[PDB]
Amino acid sequence: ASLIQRIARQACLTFRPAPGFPENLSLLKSLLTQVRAEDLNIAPRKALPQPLPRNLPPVTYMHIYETEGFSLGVFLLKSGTCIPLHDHPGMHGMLKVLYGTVRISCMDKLDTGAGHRRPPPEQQFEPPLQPLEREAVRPGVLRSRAEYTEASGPCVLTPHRDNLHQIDAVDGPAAFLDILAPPYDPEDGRDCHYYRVVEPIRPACDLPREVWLLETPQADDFWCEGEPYPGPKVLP
Ligand SMILES: [Cl-]
Ligand SMILES: [Fe+2]
Ligand SMILES: [Mg+2]
Repeated sequence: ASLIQRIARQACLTFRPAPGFPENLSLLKSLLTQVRAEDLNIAPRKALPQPLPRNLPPVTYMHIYETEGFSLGVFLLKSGTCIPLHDHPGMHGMLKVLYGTVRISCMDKLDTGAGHRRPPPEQQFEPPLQPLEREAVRPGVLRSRAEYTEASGPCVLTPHRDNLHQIDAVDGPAAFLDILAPPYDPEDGRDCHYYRVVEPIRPACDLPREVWLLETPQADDFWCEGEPYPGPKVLP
């Protein structure tokens, strides 16, 4: 069986904390470490002649397989693009770079269910906050920023750690195979929401670093469309 098919089988077994989950997650990570662009029939892509249409998607998605337990697919970023900061509520995540370089910034929202965690009213922000914006801004933590190439191992996130991240293409196009479990499902309250860091105007700090996060629609210059998957087909 192809590698992508064995990834799907192991993912199905891994995602259905149950007994044996940590060992299964380890086996899945080992399989993803092995994945190469050619295993998916994808050739690495270089920058397009940048007289590019404004209707051209900055990012595209190849669907491979999705169940109630997990989703498996490939995101392909054009030059100079990014998948902006977003969350994966109650989800595990695991991705492997296929070509190019991406910068992955990892953050977490602090739990604010108990209330009263708005910024100090006297604190001011770069592009000042609208009243509705300030009412919604909540604290978070910037945990890491790192560059990943096809030689790097998988980048992994859990429901409770590194659950927010941004993925920027560095010095050219890039692509990664992504596994999410459970998949996004608005019907179950698992929305793919976007966030923007707001910078306070009060005259640096090492990571981990306190940040202020605001839920927002994705940036105007970002959207993702599907394109055909050319690799080995995955079956049940
Ligand atoms: Cl490009
Ligand atoms: Fe993500
Ligand atoms: Mg190679």
